[PDB]
Amino acid sequence: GTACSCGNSKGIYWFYRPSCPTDRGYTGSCRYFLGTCCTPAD
Repeated sequence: GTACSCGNSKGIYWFYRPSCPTDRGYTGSCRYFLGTCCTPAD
């Protein structure tokens, strides 16, 4: 995955993934150009 930002933080860029995984511990996510950015960056 690539490194993305939701404004003032870093997150993980998921290719075509509007729904973050449950196995991880993400709180918020910002829609990306192609995919989405799940934060925090784990």
